[PDB]
Amino acid sequence: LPDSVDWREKGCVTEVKYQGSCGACWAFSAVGALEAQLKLKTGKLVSLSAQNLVDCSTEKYGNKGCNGGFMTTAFQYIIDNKGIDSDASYPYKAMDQKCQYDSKYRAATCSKYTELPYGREDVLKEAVANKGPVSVGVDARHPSFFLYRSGVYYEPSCTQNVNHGVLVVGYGDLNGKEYWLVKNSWGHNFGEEGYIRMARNKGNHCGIASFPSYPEI
Ligand SMILES: *C(=N)c1nc(-c2ccc(OCCCN3CCN(C)CC3)c(C(F)(F)F)c2)cc2c1ncn2C
Repeated sequence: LPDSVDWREKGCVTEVKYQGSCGACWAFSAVGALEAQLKLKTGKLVSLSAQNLVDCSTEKYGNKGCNGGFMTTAFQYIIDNKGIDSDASYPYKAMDQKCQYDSKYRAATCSKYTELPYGREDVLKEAVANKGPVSVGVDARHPSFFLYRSGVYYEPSCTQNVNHGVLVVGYGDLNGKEYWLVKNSWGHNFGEEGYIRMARNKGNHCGIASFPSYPEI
């Protein structure tokens, strides 16, 4: 395995999104992972519709729109639905709405997803290096996460109980402090211009390897 990876250098990561007051983190995390696989498959980097998940990957998928949901069940929706719309055709509104999916605006498909074994940061590393960005849950229920500005994040009261969906788009180290490079959906002013570097190989810190998954086109 490489010591460091950044999928942004590979042209596989779209712009940071702003979820606002709608708890659609899980939606953005899911489309983020599929965006990278879309680029790898087709040559096109295209922001996919988070809103489509919020409106359509709903009760049947155990999801609750702006009050939270699961990346894995979002992927199954895209599989079952035979498509997800582009973000251009179905833009983000930060609210729960009626499903407005239309196949005429399909930007991606999904054929399968893979759920990584619980707490294994080495298995996560291998997936990030070799497959693509990986959707992850983390514990973001601490003020230090909201206050994060720069560097490698480490919260000693962090648990392995995850409650916020994000996207691991790389890993590396800062002067020997190992990190996961995380794309969040709290807009381009959060942390390092949309990103947070989270402690890696620190005993599954904030549950970052608790529930990892990735899709395939
Ligand atoms: C995002 N803005 C947001 N996210 C959540 C939320 C709650 C719980 C979550 O994970 C549940 C544990 C993992 N499960 C995966 C599927 N398995 C079958 C069962 C276990 C997540 C997740 F998936 F990690 F991202 C997110 C709640 C939110 C929320 N905004 C507002 N609320 C209440």
